[PDB]
Amino acid sequence: NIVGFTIVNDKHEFAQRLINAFKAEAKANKYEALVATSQNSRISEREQILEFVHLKVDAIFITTLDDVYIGSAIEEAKKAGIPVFAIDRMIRSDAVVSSITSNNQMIGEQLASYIKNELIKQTGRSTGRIVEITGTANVYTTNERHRGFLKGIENEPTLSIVDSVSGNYDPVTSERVMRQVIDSGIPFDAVYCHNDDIAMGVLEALKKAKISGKIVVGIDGNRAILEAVDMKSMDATVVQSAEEMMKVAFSALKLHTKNKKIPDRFYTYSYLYD
Amino acid sequence: NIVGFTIVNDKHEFAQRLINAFKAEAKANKYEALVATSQNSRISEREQILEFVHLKVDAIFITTLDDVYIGSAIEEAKKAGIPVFAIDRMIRSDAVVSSITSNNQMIGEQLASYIKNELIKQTGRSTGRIVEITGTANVYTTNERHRGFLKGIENEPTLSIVDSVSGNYDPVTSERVMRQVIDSGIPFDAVYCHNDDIAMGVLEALKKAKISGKIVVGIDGNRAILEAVDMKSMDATVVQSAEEMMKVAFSALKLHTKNKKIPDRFYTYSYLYD
Repeated sequence: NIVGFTIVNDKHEFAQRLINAFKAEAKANKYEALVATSQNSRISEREQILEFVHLKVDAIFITTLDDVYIGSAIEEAKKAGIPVFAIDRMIRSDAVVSSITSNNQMIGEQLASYIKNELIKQTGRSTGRIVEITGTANVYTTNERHRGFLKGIENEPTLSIVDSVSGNYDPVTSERVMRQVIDSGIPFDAVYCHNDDIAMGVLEALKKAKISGKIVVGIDGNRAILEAVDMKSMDATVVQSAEEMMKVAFSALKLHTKNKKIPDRFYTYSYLYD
Repeated sequence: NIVGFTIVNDKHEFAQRLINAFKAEAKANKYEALVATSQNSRISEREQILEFVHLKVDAIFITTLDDVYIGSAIEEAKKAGIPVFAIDRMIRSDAVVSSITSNNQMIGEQLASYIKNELIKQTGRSTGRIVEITGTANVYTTNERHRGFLKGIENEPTLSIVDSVSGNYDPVTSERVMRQVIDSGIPFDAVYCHNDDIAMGVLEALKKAKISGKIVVGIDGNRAILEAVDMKSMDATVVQSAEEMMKVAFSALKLHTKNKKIPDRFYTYSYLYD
């Protein structure tokens, strides 16, 4: 009757979209939704998982801050026969039944091809100098988005990453670090942001430093970024589907209540908005 | 001041979209546009390429039926100093400047992930038997879409292609072939169609056979199929962008004239339409 969901925080707009999607789908599946936010505190996330176990919920959904830190807590859920599903950010552990996320490697690849085409279309040149502002390290979504992009440019001699630094999916951190890249004097033609919060910071850094004409891309599909692209302050953003993640997640849960084989992971579709 | 475009036929809706995109972009680039159709005739395709060369066109765009057959003709264009670009269907020839197409393997992987998810959401089962109806033999697009799909199910032991036959990207051929599959009595849960025209024939075959509940997907994003999926007569299709292929193609032409380095290939974006 009850499914618990703990997520890194209420800040990220995509996190809010995951929360709302969770509430809607739980209801649609006749489960009471219990939502908990860790507000960027691993201790709080660990305790929230342990509380869900103490409450003997039917299942635990998690969008983790650090999958390693909650390892023992998740194993505690497994011990109690409580299925745990990782949402948005994969968690590798036998205590996790399945991970439901976007195909982040594919996203990285699509953005690489996108930047390549936009460079030719917009600059009339083949050479491409890219700056990568990555997400929080040690988070699979970050590793996957980085790998996918590298994969998209590995066989492209005219394309390379000239600087890579972490923006930690945070607008303020991203602005400050993009600022450093700018002060670095390093010449670049494009900026690959690992998510829209990072993008908001990058645009601020570019706007304050009076730097335009750069191809800038993000991920998530958050309102402010969709409008940034609509106003052409930005080129494009890949829209993820919080709704689809929760629908697929609840379908996996159903399979589990039926004792059926469940894929280790599911990928939800995305759509490049330009 | 003319760019020539030769394409297999005028029947496919995607071909029409390619023709319309070519004319629009040719005009946007202040070029006169000549369009020729070979009606699935390799012989007329060759002569059409040779005719463009004779006319001293500034560039030739090709959507071939057999990239090997027109091998000598393309080299002729090169000898005459006429750059050739492959659109939609890749051509493997050092006589070709570049191939602009969708990332067909990615499309195949995208469809594999969709079917896996949809089978579970709709059937409540993880096991899925898939019938694959392919496009014209040994053509880059067909093999790429097949290979991509296989990659997408390689780690799913419960998912398998129970039958794979060709539909020649033709609605009638596809309906007949699908009807043959139905009469063979082979059990199946979904049908992977290499394009929307095949999907049309498949839907017709299932309709007349009074078979419902099968997950059917296509590729192209043609109006008829978009409408079919809206009405839930079909499940989904991956939309390609003929416009984007031409835009990139003309941009490539520009860099080529400035004697710049040009990638052997460009991939245009494609997304899943649900």
